[PDB]
Amino acid sequence: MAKIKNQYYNESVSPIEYAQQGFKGKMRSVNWNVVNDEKDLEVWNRITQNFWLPEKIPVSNDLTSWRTLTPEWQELITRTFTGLTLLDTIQATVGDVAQVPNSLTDHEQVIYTNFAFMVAVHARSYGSIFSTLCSSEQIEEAHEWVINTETLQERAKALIPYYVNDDPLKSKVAAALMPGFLLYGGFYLPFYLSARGKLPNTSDIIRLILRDKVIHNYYSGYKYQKKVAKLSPEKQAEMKEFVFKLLYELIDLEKAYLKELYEDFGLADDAIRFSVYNAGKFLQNLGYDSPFTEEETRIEPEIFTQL
Amino acid sequence: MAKIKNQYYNESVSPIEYAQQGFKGKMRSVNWNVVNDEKDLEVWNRITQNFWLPEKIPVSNDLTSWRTLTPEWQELITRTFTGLTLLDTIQATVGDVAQVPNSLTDHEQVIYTNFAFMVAVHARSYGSIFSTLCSSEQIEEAHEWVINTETLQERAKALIPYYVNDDPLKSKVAAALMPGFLLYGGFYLPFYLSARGKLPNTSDIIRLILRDKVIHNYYSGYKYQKKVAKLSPEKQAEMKEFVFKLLYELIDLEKAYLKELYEDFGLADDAIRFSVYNAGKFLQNLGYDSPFTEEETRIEPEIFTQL
Repeated sequence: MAKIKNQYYNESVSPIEYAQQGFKGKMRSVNWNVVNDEKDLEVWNRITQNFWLPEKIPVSNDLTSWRTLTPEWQELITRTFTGLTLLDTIQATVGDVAQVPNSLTDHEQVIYTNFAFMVAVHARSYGSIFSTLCSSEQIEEAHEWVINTETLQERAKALIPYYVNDDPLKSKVAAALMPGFLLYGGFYLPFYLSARGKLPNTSDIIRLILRDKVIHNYYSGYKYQKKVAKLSPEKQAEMKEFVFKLLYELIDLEKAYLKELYEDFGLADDAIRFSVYNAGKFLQNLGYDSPFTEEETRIEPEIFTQL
Repeated sequence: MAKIKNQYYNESVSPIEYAQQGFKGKMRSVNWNVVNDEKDLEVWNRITQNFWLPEKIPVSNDLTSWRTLTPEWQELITRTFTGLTLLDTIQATVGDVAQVPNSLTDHEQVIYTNFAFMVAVHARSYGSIFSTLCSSEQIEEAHEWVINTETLQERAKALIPYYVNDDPLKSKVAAALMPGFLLYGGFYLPFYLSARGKLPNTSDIIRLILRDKVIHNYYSGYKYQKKVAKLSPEKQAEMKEFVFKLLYELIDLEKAYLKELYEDFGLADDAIRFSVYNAGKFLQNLGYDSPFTEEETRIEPEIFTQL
């Protein structure tokens, strides 16, 4: 009989929904005075207060440390970081922006535009490190190595087709696998170096990148769970099967890449365990149980501390 | 005979191009150490150093000023700003993100993710103003008015179909029309109030929004001109015809809306001239000549100063 508060919201659509429906409906503005899910406001406040730029970190203080490393190890660092910059590039320009039309709330739509911009800043910060420490030849040979190393490329090629959003839940899982899983095999190396007193200022940038990417992974898992809980029991079963199948395939690709990257340095076995440990955390973030054994996820305490 | 510097760039594609080509090619990371167009670096540096959040502005200092306004004028401000928040919402979630795959350079792809995030901040800042000054009833009735006012909706509905990117140059023009043209009929009102000593702290937020949106318009015009200059003379003619046809149609829609919004307050005639003045600047930003007369673009010096 009586009008409810904010009835206009039920008689309108967001602009992206207007487009998805084929251009029908009355469009509403975002309402930041009525937040439908308090978690959206909490995350908005945290990610915007955490804004940073790499020019504030004195990476040049690392030059003495960098010059004590052999050319082989300088090459390893440049290659590893350039491979991470590729993942950043995919997230910023494809994966995170593809989540905007997958949103449950108006406020979530713009939180993912923050995510995409901040992982662009992460890619910029790797550039800033190279500008300070590397020679032009080191930089160019790392970019050549990235495009020509098939084990590296295959990890990226496995995930990009899901961002076409044929299925919004599969897209969201494929997006979260970047900051929630593929990050960690590369971050093993700065954690290893930091524990041995090398490149302390570079490590500060690594920790700022980590602070952002952890929230990106958490928020995607939160929205995944809220949507999956509304599906039928058999659709929930199909989604759980897809997640495990995709993750197992990606672990195989990641193991092959980390072996190629690290084997000559003796770091491959430890980095793979570090990666699989974080695959277990990734599943828990989606509301699933981890199947991995204690032995295959063992981490050195000094790496756990750096984390 | 000899390899050129950065040959890898010519043998690879960005991730969005890999997707556009149907999943073929070797993917390259962004290279922030080799910037192909120096203008991209300049704009990246400016927009990131200009980061701001509305919580830093003491809008509560405007309460005394706000309480001297009649309820009719408080309603006008709330309606006008909520209509601007709708435009912000379209830019953040549809228009600016649609420019990422239209880019000429890798660096441009992530500059547009910054644009989308910052116009989300603009929408947030209008919310922040309402939280401080408005009653809950004022806020709700403005959202109801936005969805139910056809002259307001028609301006948005005219532009959204171009963001599907059937034509990247038409998409880019439709994107730039938001910060480059539709902004100004709404910004007439805070400029009018500020010139009369009302709401000085709100005006500071307006000027921060303006500082961002001006760069958004400029950068889109720069990339429009660089691409159009590579087309055949007859394709350049077709594009110029489209721009003028679309702008003239949008001016008609904007005039109808500003008359409905402002006529009872006596502000409509001045606001329309202010709008058409900026339509002339919009054409110049795309490399075209303005056809508008001095009489139809006349601005009060006090408004020109506020600008």
